[PDB]
Amino acid sequence: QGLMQFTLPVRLCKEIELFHFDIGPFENMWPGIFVYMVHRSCGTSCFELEKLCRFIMSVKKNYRRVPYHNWKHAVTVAHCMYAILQNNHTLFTDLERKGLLIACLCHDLDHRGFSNSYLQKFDHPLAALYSTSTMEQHHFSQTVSILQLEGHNIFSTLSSSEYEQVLEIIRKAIIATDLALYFGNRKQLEEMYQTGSLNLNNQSHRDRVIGLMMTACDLCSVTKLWPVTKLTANDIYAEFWAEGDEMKKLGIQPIPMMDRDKKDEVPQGQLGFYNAVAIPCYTTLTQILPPTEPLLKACRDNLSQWEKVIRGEE
Ligand SMILES: Cc1nc(Nc2ncc(-c3cccnc3)c3ccc(CO)nc23)cs1
Ligand SMILES: [Cl-]
Ligand SMILES: [Cl-]
Ligand SMILES: [Cl-]
Ligand SMILES: [K+]
Ligand SMILES: [Mg+2]
Ligand SMILES: [Zn+2]
Repeated sequence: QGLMQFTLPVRLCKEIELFHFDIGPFENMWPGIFVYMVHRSCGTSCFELEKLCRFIMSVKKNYRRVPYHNWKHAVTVAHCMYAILQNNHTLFTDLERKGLLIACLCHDLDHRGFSNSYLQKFDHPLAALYSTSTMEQHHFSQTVSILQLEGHNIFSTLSSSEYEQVLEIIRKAIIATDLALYFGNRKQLEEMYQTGSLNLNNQSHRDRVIGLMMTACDLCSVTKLWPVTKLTANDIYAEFWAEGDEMKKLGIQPIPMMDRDKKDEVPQGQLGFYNAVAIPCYTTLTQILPPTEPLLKACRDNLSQWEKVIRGEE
């Protein structure tokens, strides 16, 4: 009865396999795109189509109308994870394929457009509930809520212990998108790869590798073609500046990336970000998963485009 196979137009069918695919401006195509990626990376029998569709639409409803941390970010992040899985298909378990696409879709659920810092300084109730990874623990709690709605248990064919494992994959993957945790996790993986101690059969080493994959997916907008990366940078900065305004309303001077008066210093901020965060991220990931090379290559090309802006040629 699974004779209803999802298909895409010719251009999308070919380009969705490229790391630098952009999912386009047609919101009503994104659910079909996510199902197609699930059917091909996981299998057409991983999920009941009616529960997956109900789940997908409840998740979309619980993302907010914000410039960057929105439904389009959720699907873009999931597509990057699709491209890593299809190009390293021998390395992951059945449960990891199931959990990771869902983790990426759900990873910024109910994002208001504010950092963990603003929530601490504002004394938001979520900061009292979750002392560290504040928004990330909230995103995970929102995932569990949606899964627990009538007709939304997309994992209903799994045993109790398998359900419990995949929810633990999703919880750790979502927490790993807290960039404050990425610095420590990348350092550990760097030393582990360089001393030849890294071991993909060690569950605590899998946890770290999947963490880094989540960081790489979450930043994958710096790995698109220049026009996409430049336009998407306006979207995140719109959020940065709005948080900066809110820091000023609390009588607190915002850090520089969040001050809308420091607009002319965006090219230098981007330079700072690519060298301190992005390049190291895709470098370490290319070492562990060599087929993820095109992410690093496109990150280097965009770093070069920011250097051309700072010299006044772009
Ligand atoms: C010290 C500084 N840090 C930043 N932070 C960032 N700048 C830019 C991007 C970005 C987005 C889309 C397209 N191209 C670039 C970005 C994406 C994700 C995150 C994770 O929080 N941070 C980002 C700017 S100055
Ligand atoms: Cl809203
Ligand atoms: Cl709110
Ligand atoms: Cl159910
Ligand atoms: K983010
Ligand atoms: Mg986040
Ligand atoms: Zn994100």
